[PDB]
Amino acid sequence: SVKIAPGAVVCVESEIRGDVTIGPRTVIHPKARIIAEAGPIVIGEGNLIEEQALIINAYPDNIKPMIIGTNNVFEVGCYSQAMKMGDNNVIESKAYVGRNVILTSGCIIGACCNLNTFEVIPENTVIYGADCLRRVQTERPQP
Amino acid sequence: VKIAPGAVVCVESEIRGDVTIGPRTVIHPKARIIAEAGPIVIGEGNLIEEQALIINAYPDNIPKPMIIGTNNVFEVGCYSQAMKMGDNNVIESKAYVGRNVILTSGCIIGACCNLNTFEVIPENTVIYGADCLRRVQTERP
Repeated sequence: SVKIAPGAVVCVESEIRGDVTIGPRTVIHPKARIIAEAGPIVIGEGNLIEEQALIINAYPDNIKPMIIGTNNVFEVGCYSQAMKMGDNNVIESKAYVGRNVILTSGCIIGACCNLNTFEVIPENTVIYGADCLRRVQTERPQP
Repeated sequence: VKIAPGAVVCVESEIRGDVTIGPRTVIHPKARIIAEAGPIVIGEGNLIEEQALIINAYPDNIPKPMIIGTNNVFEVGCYSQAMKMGDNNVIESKAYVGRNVILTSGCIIGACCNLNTFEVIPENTVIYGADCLRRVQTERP
């Protein structure tokens, strides 16, 4: 069953299936898909999931919960299987974040980037290029 | 203050003056939207987070409207005077964006940055760096 915090804004035209928990201040646009397939999904306070974004707790390519922190922006048509994500991240339009990727905090995944890697992204990283071959440090604080 | 059907304006928010709010836009508690020197027009699907400040102010010099597009994000505590913004821009927590800064689409202003220049930021630009002087384009317009 789907559990939304009072004061979260989830549009009727979004697709939300499985054991999903939505923190307060979170907003989910129409046509966003959130699917707790292989395990629960937990979304924290103050995230934005935009149109056609796809978030899925999927079975891997081999034989539990997906945890998302606070203040992350999932831009239109992006696709995430990352099982853990911290705070203050932005995933840009049509970027893909793979199941073996762990996002920390303050990161930016560039538009159209296909990040299907096995790694923990250091804090404050920007990864961009369709290829995902470029990385810089934001050097910004967090608060 | 004109609010479109399907927009969500939280009760503890502050909206003053000639402000138009498009459908699906969400305005959180303690956000401030002030149309002081001119109107503010805000499009669809924007998100204005707690304690964000958006103001159409008189310039620091001696009524033109502020125009904001679709799916832009004003994170907690940020402060914007930009008079024109397109689509899919993210202004990160506690950043400042100036009156003569024009954002196109797909931009990200790094947390706590102070961006008070005279220019049109190219699409898909990330403002970052220790002094917020570094820029990169994640993708071409």
